[PDB]
Amino acid sequence: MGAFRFHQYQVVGRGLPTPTDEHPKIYRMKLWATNEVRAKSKFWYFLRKLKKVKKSNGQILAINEIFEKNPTTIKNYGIWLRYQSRTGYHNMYKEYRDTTLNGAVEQMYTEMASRHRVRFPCIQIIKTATVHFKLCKRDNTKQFHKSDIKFPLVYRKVRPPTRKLKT
RNA sequence: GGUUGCGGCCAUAUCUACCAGAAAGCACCGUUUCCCGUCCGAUCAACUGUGUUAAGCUGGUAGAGCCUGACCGAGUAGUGUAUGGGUGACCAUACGCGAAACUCAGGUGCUGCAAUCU
Repeated sequence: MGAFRFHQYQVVGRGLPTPTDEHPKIYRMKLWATNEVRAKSKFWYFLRKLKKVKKSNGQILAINEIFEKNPTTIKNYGIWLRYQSRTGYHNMYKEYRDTTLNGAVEQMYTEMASRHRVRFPCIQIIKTATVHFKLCKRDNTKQFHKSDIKFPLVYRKVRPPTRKLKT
């Protein structure tokens, strides 16, 4: 797409470390990011969150990025999310209608921001999980979109400029 | 298998069942007249052996104590560094760091010199 929204960067690496029969074992976090600036950062924050490491103990092997595999079209992304507001972070599973992973980020940001309290310092999320169109449960925007694929309903929905013409 | 002189590391050796340095490489007991302790040979200061392995040193064997690690607790509490949010107080954020228990493990010692042995 044009001027990102957060392509997920599949960052991989190691650790890589010391003269001991240990070594840390092989990891992944695929993190949504804008390129390498973000790439680094997330990895250190993941390494803080779950793992423990260090900066130095986490070694990055490689990077491979993100465009559109499947259709622009029409997941309605199930997102596992955390929002920081008037104390620390509270858990969320938000399943919202989207075009795509580029979009998902913006639509969630706008939702943390507006609705939930969000401001600067945050981060992000935990996972995004695709779903089948009929399955989608919570609920307002999407319920209409699910119905549209159905169709008929696309003949519905067809509404927005509608009051304007004359014909 | 090493007992023991002299040590060092000095909580991996504090404490409480019971097997072993030992027919001429101990401790004990016996002379405790005496140099010697006195208030009593007990303390001690001395001279020695019926023999006895019971204690003693130390070696054999078990738990609370404890160091050291692994395991979660899993980078958590806390923290210098740069800064966003909150009404306040207060919080977070990236940059570097990172204690408490838990359970499991190792060890009821180590190491060196000599009196150097059946």
